[PDB]
Amino acid sequence: MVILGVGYFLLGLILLYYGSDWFVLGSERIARHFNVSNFVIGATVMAIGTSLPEILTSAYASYMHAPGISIGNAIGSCICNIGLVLGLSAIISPIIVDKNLQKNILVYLLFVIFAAVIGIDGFSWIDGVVLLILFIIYLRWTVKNGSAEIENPSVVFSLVLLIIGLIGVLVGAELFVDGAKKIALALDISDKVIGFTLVAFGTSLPELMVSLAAAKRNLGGMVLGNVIGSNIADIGGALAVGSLFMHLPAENVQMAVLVIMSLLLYLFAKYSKIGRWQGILFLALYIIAIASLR
Ligand SMILES: CCCCCCCCCCCCCCC
Ligand code: NA
Ligand code: NA
Ligand SMILES: [Sr+2]
Repeated sequence: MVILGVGYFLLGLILLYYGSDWFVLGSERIARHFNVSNFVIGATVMAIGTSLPEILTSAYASYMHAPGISIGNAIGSCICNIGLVLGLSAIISPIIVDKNLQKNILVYLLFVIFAAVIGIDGFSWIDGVVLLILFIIYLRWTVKNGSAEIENPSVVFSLVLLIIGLIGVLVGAELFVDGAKKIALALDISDKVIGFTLVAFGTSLPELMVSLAAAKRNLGGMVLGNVIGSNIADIGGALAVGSLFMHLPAENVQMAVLVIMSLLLYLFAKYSKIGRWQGILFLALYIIAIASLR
C-alpha cells in the first residue's frame, strides 16, 4: 500500500503544479472579462476556492466534536498564508500596494482584530453568524470598489481553465495528503498530531501553490488578494461554520500572532512595500511560530 502511496503523492504534486498555473491563468482572464482588478478576483473566486478545504475541515471537525481542530486549522491557515505563503511570494515578486488596495487591507486588519476580540471567550454560534455576515459584506464591498464593468467564446475557455485549474489543485492537494498518509502508514511512521498538523498543512497547499504561480507571473495583486481573502474566508467562513456546530475554544495566542502579522502586513502596505526584506520577516516569523506554537 506504500506503492500507491508514492503514486498518489507526486501525481497530486503534479496536479498541484500545473493546476495552480491554470487556476491563475483562468482567474486572470476572468478578471479582465468582468473588468475587475486581479486583487478582486484573487480575494473572491480564488480565495474562496482555495479555502474550501478549511471550510469542509472546520465543519467536519466541529461536527465530530473536535472544535479545537476546527479553530486550530482556521487560524493556523491565516498565520500560514501571511507568514509562509505571502512571505515566499513577496520575495519572488515584490509588491507596491496602491491606495485602493491599502484600504482593503485596513478593513482586513479591523476584521481580524474584531474576530480576536469577540474570540477571547471563544467562538459561539452568534460569533459565527456575525463573522459570516461581515464576510459577505467584505466580498460585496471588495467587488464594487474593484469592478468597473461597462459591458459565447473567449469567456468559455477562460472559465474552463479556471474550473479545471481549481479541480486540479483541490484534487492535487487531496492526493498529496492521501499519498503521504499511506507512506506513513505502510512504514508504520503514522503519528497523528503529525497526521493532523499535516492535514492542517495540506489544507493550505492550494493557497501556497496558487500564490507561487501568480508570483512567478508577477501578479502581485492577485497574490495579495488571495492571501487577504483566504484569511477572511477561513475566519468568516471556516471558523464561522465550525462555531455553528459547536462552541470553538479560545485561541488567544494564535490570534495575537495573527493580529500582529496582519498589523505588520498593513503597515508595510501603507508606508513601505511588500518586497524581499518584508517577505524575509514574514518567513522568519513563520519559522518562529511553527517552532514555538502548538
Ligand atoms: C521521474 C519519476 C516519475 C515522475 C512522474 C511520476 C508520475 C506518477 C503517476 C502515478 C499515478 C498513480 C496512479 C495510482 C492509481
Ligand atoms: Na483560500
Ligand atoms: Na486552503
Ligand atoms: Sr465569544
